[PDB]
Amino acid sequence: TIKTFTLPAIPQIMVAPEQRAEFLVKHYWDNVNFADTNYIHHPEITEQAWVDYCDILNHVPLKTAQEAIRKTIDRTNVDKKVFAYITDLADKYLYDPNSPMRNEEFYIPVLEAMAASPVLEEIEKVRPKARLELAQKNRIGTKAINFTYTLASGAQGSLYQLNADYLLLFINNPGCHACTETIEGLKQAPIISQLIKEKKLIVLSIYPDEELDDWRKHLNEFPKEWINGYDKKFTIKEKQLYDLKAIPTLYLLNKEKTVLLKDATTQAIEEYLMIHQ
Repeated sequence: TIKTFTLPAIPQIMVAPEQRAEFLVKHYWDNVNFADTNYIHHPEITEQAWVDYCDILNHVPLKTAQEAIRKTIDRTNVDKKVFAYITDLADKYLYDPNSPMRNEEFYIPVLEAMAASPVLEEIEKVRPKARLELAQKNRIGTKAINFTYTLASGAQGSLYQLNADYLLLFINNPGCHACTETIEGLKQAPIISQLIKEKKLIVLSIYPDEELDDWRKHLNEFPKEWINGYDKKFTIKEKQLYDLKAIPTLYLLNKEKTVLLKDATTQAIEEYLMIHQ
């Protein structure tokens, strides 16, 4: 009964779903030899094993998942080519904006393991250390980075000068079809319209790029009920105040501007507001 990849056997005495989910995460890679040739001769099997691992990490407390992810990457230090392959899979599924499995809280322990890796050369640590620094900015549970926005009239304001129980930050681009889809998704969510009316929610749309003319002609697409601004000196982009690898991107902030949801879907924001209000 010899196979390429084998899962550890969960004992029958472990009845509690919590314990079962925890056992599966902790022992997931126990029957794998990270010094082996399973990255060349069998990448279809190995990548599917990685995909299934990212899925089971959602069923345990975040700290348990982060500890397990770190231990798994540390184990791959036995072979530089395996470390490179597994950390590349972590980027592809947990970092890439096009991945539906993207999760910055699972990618941060991967970046921490890379910055502490004895198999990486100093030049190879430049990109994970830079991604780790940027992932700290507007991290969930931390205060959002303040910035100045400019309105169509030329009037200026700052993020922290806005007063509401909730702030929905929408980083956008003009002409962008995915941006139009997001505007429609926000307009079609009844809780958004209700909390804007109750003055409980402010929607701040921010254009961070330099095509200011294209923004002025597509400004009619944004509802008048939102605060629609641009970055006059392109400070967000120049100083990397916000991670702009995915545009559009949505943030939900609380009263004190603490990040509640980072790079969230319209459905995630809508459900969050429906539950909390």
